Amino acid sequence: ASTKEKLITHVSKEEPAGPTNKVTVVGVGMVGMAAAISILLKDLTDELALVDVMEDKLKGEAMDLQHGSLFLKTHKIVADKDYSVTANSKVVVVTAGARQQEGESRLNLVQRNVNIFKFIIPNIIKYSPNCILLVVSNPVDILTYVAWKLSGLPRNRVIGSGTNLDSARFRHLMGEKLGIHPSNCHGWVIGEHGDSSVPVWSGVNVAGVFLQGLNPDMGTDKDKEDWKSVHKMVVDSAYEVIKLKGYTSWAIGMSAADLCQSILKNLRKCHPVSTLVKGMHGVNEEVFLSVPCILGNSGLTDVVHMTLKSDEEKQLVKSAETLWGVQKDLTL
Amino acid sequence: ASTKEKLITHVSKEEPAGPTNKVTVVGVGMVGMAAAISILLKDLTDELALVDVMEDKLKGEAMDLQHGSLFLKTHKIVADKDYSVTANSKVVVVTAGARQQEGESRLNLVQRNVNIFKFIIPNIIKYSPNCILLVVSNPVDILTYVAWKLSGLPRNRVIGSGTNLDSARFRHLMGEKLGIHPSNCHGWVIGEHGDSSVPVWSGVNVAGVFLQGLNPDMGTDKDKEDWKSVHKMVVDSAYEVIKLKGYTSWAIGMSAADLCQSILKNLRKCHPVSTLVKGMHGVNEEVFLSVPCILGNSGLTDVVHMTLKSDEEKQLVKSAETLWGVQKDLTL
Amino acid sequence: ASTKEKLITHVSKEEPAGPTNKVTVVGVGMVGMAAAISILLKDLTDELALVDVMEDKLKGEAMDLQHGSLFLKTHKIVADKDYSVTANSKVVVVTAGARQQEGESRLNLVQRNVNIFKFIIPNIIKYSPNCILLVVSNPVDILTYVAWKLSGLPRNRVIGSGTNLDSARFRHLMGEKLGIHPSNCHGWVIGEHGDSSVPVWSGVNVAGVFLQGLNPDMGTDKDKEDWKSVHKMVVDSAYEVIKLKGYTSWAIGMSAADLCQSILKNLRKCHPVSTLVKGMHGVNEEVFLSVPCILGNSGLTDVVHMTLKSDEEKQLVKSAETLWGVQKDLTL
Amino acid sequence: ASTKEKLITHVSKEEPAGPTNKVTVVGVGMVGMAAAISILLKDLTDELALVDVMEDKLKGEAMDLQHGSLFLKTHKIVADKDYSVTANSKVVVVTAGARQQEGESRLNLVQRNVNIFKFIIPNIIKYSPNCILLVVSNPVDILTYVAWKLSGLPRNRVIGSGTNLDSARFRHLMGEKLGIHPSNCHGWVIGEHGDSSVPVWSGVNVAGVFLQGLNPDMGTDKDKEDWKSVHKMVVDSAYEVIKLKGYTSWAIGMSAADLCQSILKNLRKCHPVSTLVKGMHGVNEEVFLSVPCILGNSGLTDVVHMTLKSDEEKQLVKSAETLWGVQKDLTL
Ligand SMILES: OC[C@H]1O[C@H](O[C@H]2O[C@H](CO)[C@@H](O)[C@H](O)[C@H]2O)[C@H](O)[C@@H](O)[C@@H]1O
Ligand SMILES: OC[C@H]1O[C@H](O[C@H]2O[C@H](CO)[C@@H](O)[C@H](O)[C@H]2O)[C@H](O)[C@@H](O)[C@@H]1O
Ligand SMILES: OC[C@H]1O[C@H](O[C@H]2O[C@H](CO)[C@@H](O)[C@H](O)[C@H]2O)[C@H](O)[C@@H](O)[C@@H]1O
Ligand SMILES: OC[C@H]1O[C@H](O[C@H]2O[C@H](CO)[C@@H](O)[C@H](O)[C@H]2O)[C@H](O)[C@@H](O)[C@@H]1O
Ligand SMILES: OC[C@H]1O[C@H](O[C@H]2O[C@H](CO)[C@@H](O)[C@H](O)[C@H]2O)[C@H](O)[C@@H](O)[C@@H]1O
Ligand SMILES: OC[C@H]1O[C@H](O[C@H]2O[C@H](CO)[C@@H](O)[C@H](O)[C@H]2O)[C@H](O)[C@@H](O)[C@@H]1O
Ligand SMILES: OC[C@H]1O[C@H](O[C@H]2O[C@H](CO)[C@@H](O)[C@H](O)[C@H]2O)[C@H](O)[C@@H](O)[C@@H]1O
Ligand SMILES: OC[C@H]1O[C@H](O[C@H]2O[C@H](CO)[C@@H](O)[C@H](O)[C@H]2O)[C@H](O)[C@@H](O)[C@@H]1O
Repeated sequence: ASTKEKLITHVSKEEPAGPTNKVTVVGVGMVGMAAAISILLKDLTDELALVDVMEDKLKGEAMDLQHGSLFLKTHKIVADKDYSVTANSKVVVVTAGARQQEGESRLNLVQRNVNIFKFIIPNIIKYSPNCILLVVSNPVDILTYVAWKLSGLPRNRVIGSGTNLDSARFRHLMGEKLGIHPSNCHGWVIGEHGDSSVPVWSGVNVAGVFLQGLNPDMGTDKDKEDWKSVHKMVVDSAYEVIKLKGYTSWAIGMSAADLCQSILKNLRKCHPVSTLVKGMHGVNEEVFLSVPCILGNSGLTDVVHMTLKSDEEKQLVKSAETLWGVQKDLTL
Repeated sequence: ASTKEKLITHVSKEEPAGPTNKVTVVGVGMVGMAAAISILLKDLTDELALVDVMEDKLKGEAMDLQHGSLFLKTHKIVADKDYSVTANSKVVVVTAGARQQEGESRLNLVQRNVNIFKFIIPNIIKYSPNCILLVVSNPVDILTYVAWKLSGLPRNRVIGSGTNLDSARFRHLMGEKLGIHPSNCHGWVIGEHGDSSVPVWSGVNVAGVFLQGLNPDMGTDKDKEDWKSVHKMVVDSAYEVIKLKGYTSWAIGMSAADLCQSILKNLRKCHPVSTLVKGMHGVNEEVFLSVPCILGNSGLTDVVHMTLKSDEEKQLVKSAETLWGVQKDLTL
Repeated sequence: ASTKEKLITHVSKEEPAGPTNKVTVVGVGMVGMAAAISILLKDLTDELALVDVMEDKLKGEAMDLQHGSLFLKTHKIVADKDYSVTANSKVVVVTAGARQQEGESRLNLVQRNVNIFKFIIPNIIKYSPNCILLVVSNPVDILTYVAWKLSGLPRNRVIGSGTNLDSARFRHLMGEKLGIHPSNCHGWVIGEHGDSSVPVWSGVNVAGVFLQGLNPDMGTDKDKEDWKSVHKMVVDSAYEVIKLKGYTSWAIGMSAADLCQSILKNLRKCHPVSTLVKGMHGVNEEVFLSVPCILGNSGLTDVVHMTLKSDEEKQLVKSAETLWGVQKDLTL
Repeated sequence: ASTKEKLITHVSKEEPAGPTNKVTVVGVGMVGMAAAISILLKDLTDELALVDVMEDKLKGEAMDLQHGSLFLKTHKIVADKDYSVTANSKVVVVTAGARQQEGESRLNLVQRNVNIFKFIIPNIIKYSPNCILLVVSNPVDILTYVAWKLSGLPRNRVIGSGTNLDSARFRHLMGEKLGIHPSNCHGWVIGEHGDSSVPVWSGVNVAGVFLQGLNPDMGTDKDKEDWKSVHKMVVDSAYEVIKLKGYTSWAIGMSAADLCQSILKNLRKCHPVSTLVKGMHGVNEEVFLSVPCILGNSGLTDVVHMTLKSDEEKQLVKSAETLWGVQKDLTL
């Protein structure tokens, strides 16, 4: 009899229950790992699954993480090239994508990514049919649409990180300017993720007091404080970070973990995420854009309809036309 | 027309998924509420259900907790006299019991408790057939056995709090004695909860260093440092708190929340809990006593076999015999 | 010779550093203990001190909490009738007060409380001259003013719980109404704590969307959705819980712990707390009312100036006048 | 008047208090960042300071981290090439070091590191004289000694990560073998960090039951289970991870954060860390080796004296001679 057989005795004759809040992260590059590390440290999952085509790198990250088990409240951390390791996941974060190339059209980049998703997505759904897909891959808005198409899942179970982090970045800068914690500064950045995103000036407030009211010119050329530059810094953040260190990851990881917390714990919290906006704000095309949504364990179950100005609804309609412009040329 | 309707639009077609880690607490006395506040403050559940026999108190406690929602990460808190409110619980903490009466025999008291359980246990199982029962009511060892028989549940899903807190109290006292945090002081109190519990001196250590190795007289009459007084302080703990403030609640509440976390998060952690021990250390009847067990989302799946001194086993057998003697005279 | 001596050797030459975030709770009634259990379960302090006038109860509560040390991350929990036990506290939560008496005038009740504070306040300051006083006792607005005068402390270090919980209750009710988490529902209840508090309808929003924008009649007689009943439910909350369970405690405890966290962790977060408002919204006397303030380790360092409707300010002035009327008749 | 001057009013006339639990991380390479990220996610500090000679990389990491402020409870995150930014730190984690070279003697590598520390250490002590230095740089044992010499701080305030992580790795593997959480598997790896470390077989236990007792041959050639290979995997872990992904970081980061938690919160917890062992286990040279110690806010205030076998004390004496062999040739 081994030490284990002499020390521990199995007394259950019932089949093991299986994970309750399993999370899978596709792509263990810096973004994937930042999300994984954030999810582990915040004790959100009872089982973390990792997958990536680069086998050695995947095995090393998983191994590195498993060695810290003593400091975590996660039952197990699994990794493998075969997607069967992701079975029964509640949430699957997709960070994988195509490595851009030399002067390659945007339609070709997107199509390259689509081809990558044609493998990934169907393999994810085979082992976790009741999951919720959280797409982080860029371009996020269109790629979320692709994931939604290829998966066959209802809209509530396919979400894009959208402008979740850009709104957090806005609140942070707003916080540094006012001298108060970002969680007390309210502001929303919606629309298309990137340079075309929309800062909704009418909602910027502290304790329910809107700053636009105190400065009606806020966000325009007539602004004596140039708030427009704050949103400009939000869109140029990733670029600035990359110019300084080559990649961007920590902020995105905390944002993804934040989204997973609301999903896993069924919080029903409002987050600006990418979802189907067809029929909203004059948008009639089948595109995904960021708007405030309610997240829980059933996914994106509710969408907030914002009171937007003609100029704002217009920017959204324009972004939607650009996305659809690429989407209608794709082969799914 | 509604303000809600104009602001929020439900976009899901799927029926809501339901709770993933629901917890029910039976009895809203001091012990039950302490457990409830401990489970909520530690973000262990997405839905807490409370049930008791008094409508107003039950409703008052729920309302008080609900008013604190802003500070919690629990989707909802519900309470009712009807057990249907506890549907789909993963863990059900049972604290309900009969108030003691002077001049009463031990048998009457235990039967009174059984009478209560005959109404309660089947109600729980009807709505949560796949739950894990955590019995905290006293006498915990006999009452856990009763819940096991009445529930019809397999042994791995019926657990008694047993000596979990008494071991924690022992580690706390040991800690105060050596000047270090209780999590670094290791010691186990097993067997029958209370006066007849057994402190396993051979396991008492810090960083793996046997304290009995440094003082072989430890725990005996020859013991010059009188460690026996530490174990006597443990068993007398409830009594002392009771005659100072009137009852005990906080330590038990923290203790139950600790057990729930191991179970809800499938930690497979070792806890000294009450479980069936027939066939161990000489016990030959179906009785529940405390021994180190491994707990997860499948319940109590493994038991650790400690190597005990024939003397230590003798106390366990005497206890078993005392417990069996009472069980045969009960009316289920 | 000692077992301790052979096992552990003290190797420091320096005297121990003392606590860095010590918290004291004055009064161990239901409210005080709820605050104590909330502060400990959320790992906010390295040393918790309890003080009250009854030796046995005080000692019983401390012992109960100490028995749960294994499950906590607080170095020590101490309790005594002598205020020297509260030395070097960063935050002192004051909940002590006079039990009400039927047929009693408002003035007698408040004076009775002042009589209590004249003994308590100087004792606290003698041992913790650099603490931040958090007054929770009712009537909080007048009693915070009294603590300020008696303490001799600068305004930034004397805070009243004010409408912090009532605003949380409002966000909770709003949340239940719209079907989303209270942290996503924004609304502020300011002014005099209780019946005369003011709900600032202009600030009520979700994701920055003015609900008053969608329903301008919100809060008035023309209001078809009767939002006024939500604010009336807030003010009637304590009363309802009181006649159901006998007292309130949990929500207040969570509320105080929330305020302590902002202060202990220097978050500079916005909270609706009671502070000196002379010179704001027309108030001309030294009275404390609730308004949004920024809290950190330096205390209440900044106050937010909400743009209120002349009608809203009128209620604040009426309150100020009612409060001043009572303060001039008090004997400090 | 700006929006800020009209919205927020400073009401404090007292000097700001300053950080209470500030932490500085020297070297923002992967190890530094893994530690920083672990410290932030576990809400341990109210101010995180980062420093590194590589200015761009430093600015990018800090920037990346600051953008996630909304998801953290840390007042501020600062970074700079000038050490004045680290003023008033409670704990300073040193990860910086010399980049090894082609067939360079060990004495020269160490001396190169010493030269790096001759700048760093005195700059750290200039701005934070009352801090606690936590050295992670390899070779950790000797480098901790160097830091201690150059700083002039008492031994309780200069600690080396030592075998903290290797013991965690041991407990993890032990856990995977037995099928239980690592926090329930006790085992200690002491001595010199690396291939010469010592696994203390007599302390390996589960619930106080030692495995050596159940298998007296445990750890020797006569072992029928080859436990010696478990310790072999612990020493070869870093290498295996690096062969798979080029670097090692996550496990080390969680371990450092774990150490900082005990220090910052004055937990008085037992950790196997590197400290002055002169006078212990036959060691008479002035060297640092890992042994179980008690950590709190005064630093390493206590050392546990383990009951070790002649063969074990010997390995320690040998390691100490090797370290001293290098140390006596250094120019500090
Ligand atoms: O497609 C699988 C890979 O996806 C990620 O990496 C890619 O995405 C990175 C960030 O967008 C690019 O820098 C990289 O060039 C792309 O190949 C993931 O990080 C990789 O580990 C996955 O193999
Ligand atoms: O390596 C740890 C566990 O691996 C298995 O589990 C993974 O792979 C399965 C398919 O082979 C999935 O179904 C499961 O969800 C994954 O976690 C193995 O079966 C377990 O026993 C191992 O502990
Ligand atoms: O009032 C809160 C919710 O109550 C229901 O849910 C509880 O009671 C049910 C039995 O009546 C249980 O099945 C359920 O699991 C409990 O949570 C009601 O059905 C929900 O709509 C209410 O929100
Ligand atoms: O039986 C239902 C009640 O059980 C508990 O309360 C009783 O048990 C306590 C512990 O022995 C006694 O002190 C108390 O006097 C008994 O009434 C539970 O605490 C109650 O809330 C339940 O209604
Ligand atoms: O019994 C616990 C500790 O009590 C002392 O500390 C408390 O009481 C002091 C006044 O008597 C305060 O100054 C101190 O801040 C309190 O924590 C005693 O001095 C400590 O040695 C005891 O461990
Ligand atoms: O005055 C010292 C006591 O203050 C609180 O208790 C009293 O105040 C409560 C709230 O008004 C009353 O309900 C109670 O009747 C008063 O005695 C505190 O809760 C007590 O523990 C303190 O001793
Ligand atoms: O000495 C300052 C630098 O220290 C660290 O980097 C060095 O240490 C790494 C791990 O041991 C080596 O891989 C690297 O080659 C050494 O130069 C830190 O990571 C750097 O950012 C600091 O500038
Ligand atoms: O950039 C944020 C803060 O920087 C200052 O603080 C840092 O630099 C000081 C020396 O210049 C240190 O004393 C201080 O501890 C560091 O945090 C600046 O003084 C603050 O106002 C800024 O908020």
